[PDB]
Amino acid sequence: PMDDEQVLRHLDQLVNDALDFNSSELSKQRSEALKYYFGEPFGNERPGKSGIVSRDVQETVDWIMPSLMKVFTSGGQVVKYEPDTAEDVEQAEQETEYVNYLFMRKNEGFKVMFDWFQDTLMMKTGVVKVYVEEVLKPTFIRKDKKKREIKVLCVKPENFLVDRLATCIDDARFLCHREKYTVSDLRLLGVPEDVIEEANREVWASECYTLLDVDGDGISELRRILYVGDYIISNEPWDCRPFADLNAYRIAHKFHGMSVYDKIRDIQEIRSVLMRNIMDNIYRTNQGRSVVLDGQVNLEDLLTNEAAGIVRVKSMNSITPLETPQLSGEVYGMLDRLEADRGKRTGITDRTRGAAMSVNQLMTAAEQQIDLIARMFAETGVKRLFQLLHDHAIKYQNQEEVFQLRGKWVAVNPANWRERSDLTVTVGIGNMNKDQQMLHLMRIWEMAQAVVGGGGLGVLVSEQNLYNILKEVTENAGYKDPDRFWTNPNSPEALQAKAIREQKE
Amino acid sequence: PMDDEQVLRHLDQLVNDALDFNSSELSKQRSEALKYYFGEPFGNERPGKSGIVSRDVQETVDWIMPSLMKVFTSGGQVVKYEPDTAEDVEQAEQETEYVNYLFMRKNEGFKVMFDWFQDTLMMKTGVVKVYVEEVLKPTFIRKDKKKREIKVLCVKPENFLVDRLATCIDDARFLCHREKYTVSDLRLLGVPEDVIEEANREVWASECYTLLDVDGDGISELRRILYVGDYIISNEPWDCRPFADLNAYRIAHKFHGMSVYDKIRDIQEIRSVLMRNIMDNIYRTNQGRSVVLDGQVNLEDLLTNEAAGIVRVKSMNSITPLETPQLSGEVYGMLDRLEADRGKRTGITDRTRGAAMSVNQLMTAAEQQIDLIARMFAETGVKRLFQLLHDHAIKYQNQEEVFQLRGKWVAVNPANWRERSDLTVTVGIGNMNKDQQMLHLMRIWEMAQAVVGGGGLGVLVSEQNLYNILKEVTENAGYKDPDRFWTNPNSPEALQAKAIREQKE
Amino acid sequence: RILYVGDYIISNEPWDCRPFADLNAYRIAHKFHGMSVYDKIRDIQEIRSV
Repeated sequence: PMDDEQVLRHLDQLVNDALDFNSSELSKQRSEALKYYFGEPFGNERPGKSGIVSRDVQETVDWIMPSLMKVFTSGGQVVKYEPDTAEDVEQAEQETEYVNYLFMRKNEGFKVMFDWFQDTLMMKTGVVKVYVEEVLKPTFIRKDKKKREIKVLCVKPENFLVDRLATCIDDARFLCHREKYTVSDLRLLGVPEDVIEEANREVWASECYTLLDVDGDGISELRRILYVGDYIISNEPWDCRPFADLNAYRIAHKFHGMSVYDKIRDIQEIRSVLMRNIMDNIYRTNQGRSVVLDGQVNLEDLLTNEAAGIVRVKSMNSITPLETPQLSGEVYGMLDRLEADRGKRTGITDRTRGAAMSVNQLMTAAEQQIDLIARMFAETGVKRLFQLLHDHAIKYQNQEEVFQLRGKWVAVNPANWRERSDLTVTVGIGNMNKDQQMLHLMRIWEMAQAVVGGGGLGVLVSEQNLYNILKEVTENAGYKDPDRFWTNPNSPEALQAKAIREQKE
Repeated sequence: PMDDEQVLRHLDQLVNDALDFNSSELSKQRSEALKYYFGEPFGNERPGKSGIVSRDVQETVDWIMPSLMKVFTSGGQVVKYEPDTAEDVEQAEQETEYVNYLFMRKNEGFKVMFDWFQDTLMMKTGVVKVYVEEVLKPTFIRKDKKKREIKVLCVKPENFLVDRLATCIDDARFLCHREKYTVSDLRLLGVPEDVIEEANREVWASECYTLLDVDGDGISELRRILYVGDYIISNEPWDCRPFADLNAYRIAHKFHGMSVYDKIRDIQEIRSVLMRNIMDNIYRTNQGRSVVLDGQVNLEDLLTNEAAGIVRVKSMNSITPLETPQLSGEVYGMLDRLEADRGKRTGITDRTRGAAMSVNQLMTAAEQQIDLIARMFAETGVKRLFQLLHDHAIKYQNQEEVFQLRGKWVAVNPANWRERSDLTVTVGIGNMNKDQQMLHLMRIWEMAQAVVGGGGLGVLVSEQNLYNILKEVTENAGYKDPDRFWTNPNSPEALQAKAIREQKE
Repeated sequence: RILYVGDYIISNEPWDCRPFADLNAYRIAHKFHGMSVYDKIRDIQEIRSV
């Protein structure tokens, strides 16, 4: 109660605790992933011998990421709002296109999402922050003053001090995000002084989202605090925490989640160890295990590496040269076995893609788990879409949409639609375009001609509903509105293309 | 009888008994499950040697989850109510869609069921709790006051102290569920004080469903007790225990159930130990068992691993080096055999899926027992569906449905029908859409053309029942009502599309 | 923009937009200078040669 300063050192204690725990555990884990991912020696490679590390999770990322790009960077149909049937054309797809068109190609595009993937699959934690900014350059026609925008940036979750007792975004009582915010930002804020840490003061700042009882009252909302260096803070009640804290696998009841590397490492290190061991044994056989004595062969055969090739014992030629056993080629079948295991861990198709033409593309490449991970990423980003929708429905701007047409009012007073639907893009019904479109076209075309033989075109499903029937084809073909208009609903075109042109001629 | 404090001590004793027994046995079993799933070393791996642990249960879970998604996360046809033949359209499908649309798209999706799967198949027990809450933010148009919601949460059954002598939901005389419910919830209740256990008091609370004699009368119903810390409790005559307690295998007469881990223990352990033994023998062969003596070879050949390669005996080189036997590659064939068994343990098709096109999709993929487990999951969720329908038929809200059309009265006065039918989803009649729809279309198209040749349309099944005939196709296509409306029942549509348009022309 | 040649007459001028690209060839982790296509085929080349 009446907390204005105890919040400062309480937040400092929370920041220090998150520093300690998060740093130790998560930094050690993500740093292990970093060292064995890049393929540099792990430190157990002695000098004078080839410490070659065979990178195997690098191609694993090279495999997983493009499928993520296909499923996610594919049109604006990924997430829908699907509110009550009345208000759909009004704001549902309208606010959907607003938030996508503002997030895609207006909020850092998909690059932040790519780095988000990496953060949740490389260094075990994918989390970003969404915030606001102003606009400048007025007519001093060109009136650009105080326009508000809302955009997202990766937080570098190494600078995302937070308790491990959340397991979800709306569970952390203390969210500390660390940034530089140099003397330029100190001046823009207005603090004339600095901290211990020349414009290159490399000053360090932190932002804390946390709730307490600072008013001697009930449960308070989220509080945003700009605890920088125990200096002038920006304390403010907050409305929604802009973070997402991915874990990439929907692991059990814990905040920080394991990475994709954490399950392919076994394959990677086993591969590298076996290949290095086999070449080392090959080299051991190649050099020649010739036993040299003491007193005789004072040159140790010149280490069996020079261009002389003379043993030069002295007088005794007993010699007991042990023969180094060779290594069979069947251990190189373990290379293929490890490739298959690395597959069957994430990309179960050992090949690039392991009558009925394998409907749904071999049922999504044999119920591929990457589709599940895409499902979980999309459902997590549902919260991001809501967060952006809130930060814009509080106030963003009056800007016009590019939603296939002209006409869109201000999106600072939409209906949030209280939920985002993103089922039809993943392990759900998820009939991918290459499959949904083909199944639709084939079966619908064949029922269509069957009924036209049997029933007809106008009495049954007609050119206005055949409009939508062909439409599914059009939208799946990538061109949604303009290339295949075909609307013909009820118009001067429809009065001359469905009723007059047919009932009289 | 007339028990007010002896109930508290009796419940404390039952809490302690459940703690001891359930904690010890089931917690140890689920901890073993967690340890062997996570693939960390079992503890028998000595330092200096590769303790490789093969996570074999993980890809099995990855195999079973998508099938769970096909069976469950596919349409709302999973459970019907099966009332009298009259009150079907009235509430049966109506209340079915009400509970679904409240549970899907309004109750956290399937994530809680995902965790329920995991708990019952990996952590050895899947149980969840259904409860109620209120709604806020009125006009201060926007009138949101006292609206009641009912929703379910996973309990982490480690916090579900309960006797092992139930074997069913309606058999536990003592259901103790543990939670945190920190000081915020204490103040929300109104308790000014706390227990032994700073707003972070990390307090812990328990909830008890138990029946006893507290009124000096006949057999009383259940009672709910908010036994927290021997502090202010919340007792109430309770009516329905909102729990599910899945076991994932329908084990014999005992409460707690086995995990899938409990049956893949042998497969995973054998695979890991065999590959570890093979690789260890490989390393032993590589290093070389060279017999050295005392006094000579004081450098122990530099452990036969350095880059010098000079044995440096002294003067004697008798040497009796035994040769380590190699390991044949046929054990890698038994690795394929183990993969085949790991199939044949749960997913009896060792492959991804092991003339008449293999009718019913090779008879549900070689009569896969995963479909049986899905059946028993569905019958388990039958009770949960009834619990929800009760908690809403007592009081939920007046809100309408999204059941293909606008219009639904208050679901606080439905008819529960006392029964939830879910037969057609599994091994049962269960003609899956993938085969039901295809057999339907083939047989119907051929019989229908035969009838047209011989009998005709109006004589036999007509356009109004040809409507339903095409319907099975349409509902199998994912668009049930709207895309193929075709109802044409008796209307201006029937008057100009089935009655007058054909007889007079 | 500063034409610091040899600590001599510089062509100092405010600039509007920096004309550079600084690729890294692989979109490597959070660092300016990135690893090349060399760093992943050098191992294969070295093993082949040896």
